[PDB]
Amino acid sequence: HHMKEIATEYSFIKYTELELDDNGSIKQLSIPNKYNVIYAIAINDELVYIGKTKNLRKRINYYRTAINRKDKDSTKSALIHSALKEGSKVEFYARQCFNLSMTNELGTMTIATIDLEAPLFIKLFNPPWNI
Amino acid sequence: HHMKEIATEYSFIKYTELELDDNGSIKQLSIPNKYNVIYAIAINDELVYIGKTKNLRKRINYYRTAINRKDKTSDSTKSALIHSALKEGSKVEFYARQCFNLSMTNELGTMTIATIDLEAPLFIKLFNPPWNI
Amino acid sequence: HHMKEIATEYSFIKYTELELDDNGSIKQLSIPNKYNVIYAIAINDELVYIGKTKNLRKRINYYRTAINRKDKTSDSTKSALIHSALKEGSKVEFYARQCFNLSMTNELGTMTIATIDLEAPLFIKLFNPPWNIQ
Amino acid sequence: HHHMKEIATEYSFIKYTELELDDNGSIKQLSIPNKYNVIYAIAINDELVYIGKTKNLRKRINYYRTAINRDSTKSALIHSALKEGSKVEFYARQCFNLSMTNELGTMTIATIDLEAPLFIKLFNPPWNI
Repeated sequence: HHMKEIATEYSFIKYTELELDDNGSIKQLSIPNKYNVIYAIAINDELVYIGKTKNLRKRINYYRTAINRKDKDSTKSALIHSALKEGSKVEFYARQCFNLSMTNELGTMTIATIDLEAPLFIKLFNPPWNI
Repeated sequence: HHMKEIATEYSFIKYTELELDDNGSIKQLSIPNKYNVIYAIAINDELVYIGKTKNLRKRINYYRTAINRKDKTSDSTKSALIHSALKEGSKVEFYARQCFNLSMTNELGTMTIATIDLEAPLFIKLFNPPWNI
Repeated sequence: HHMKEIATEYSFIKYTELELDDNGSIKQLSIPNKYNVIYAIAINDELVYIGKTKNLRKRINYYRTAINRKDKTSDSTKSALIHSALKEGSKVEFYARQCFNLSMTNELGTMTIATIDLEAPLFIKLFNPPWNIQ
Repeated sequence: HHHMKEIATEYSFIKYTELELDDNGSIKQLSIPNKYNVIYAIAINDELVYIGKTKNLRKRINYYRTAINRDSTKSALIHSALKEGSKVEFYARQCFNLSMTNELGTMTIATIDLEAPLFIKLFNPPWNI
């Protein structure tokens, strides 16, 4: 699946493209954060993964460092690093989701719509990295 | 407009019966309060009015005291009809249906709705209660 | 956990009562139907069970039938508990709390939730009714 | 004057289409898939000029394309901008419908109805009088 066509149709915005610095480590982000999104990982404009997260910058930090964390499954982190070393384009796209809550005499029940959309998107696109 | 049937199928629960004290005013209640409810007023087991309120105890106290018209600009017509009913020996009951709150949060913040705002107009069109407009 | 207080706090409305006849049969139930609810079983006014159902008249009659037929293939612990309550001469009541549905639609289609699915777990954690196997 | 690109990323407005004139000076027809239940933004030379809401985007844009030919102020403003050689784009933020069904039947809330007023207040676009 070509990313740019999925982006237009399902309202994903390009959030960032990862780049290696002078010494081969992934440059950290210095752009505004996004919360409660479905994210798509694209390699060379091909959709490879559909994810969900409450904090996009935090998630991307995780992908940035996962394979280097001795204290800690970091396969996706490994693949992102490998792809960057070969010179492939790695991008994160984000689709904005929401929180819905109802408060009755039982208290508050909340639903993060990312929880609903992730499975539908994964079934819809069958991304390679989604197993 | 039979209250008993309506109560069952729409989960209205009888909240209180009103009555006059020796001075011709409505007795105070000693009942746990209820909040964010659709309320129904029934007279001799017949539905006469559908309302909504955030605070049922407060609303009922409003009907209790509105007759005295401390606030000349407040609507005292329903209070007047309630006192007339009691004066004529009729039974006056309040029923309450419990509603809730719905919220949604986006990048900006939180929009919240009390469902009484959604249900009230629908109940009024559905029942066409005598005291509603 | 007393059913009187629970019923008012959570708007449980009494739906029906079960009763044995002279030869020990659960009399028939003349009751309108009630769909999509949390139901409560009360024994001597005390909450013993929180259930959920798409169709309450059907669920109750299931209980009645299993007991009258002495059917033990049912996954029948509850039916067996109800019958011994009845036999011990206790009062057996069902209450219902009306629930509803929530739907959301976007380009992915329509997502929907029956609130009974949300409430049952919370009532069980709240009251720990005896008959609810956790 | 808010720059469309800033708004786009911050509030997830995606570029929907750029209007073009045909040789007869008429606005070309839309060729892209439709979108429903959106907040739309009108941008002229990358500047936000208007925030609106619609259940059917192609329908609304078609209205702007044909309105002056039949209050059609915005339509007229869009035509003059295009004739002046200015870039005119529509951006869209995807919204949704929520429904509740109980004993009363079905009550529905369209989020475009919630979000439109907030964006208009937030950005205070020139065309939003």
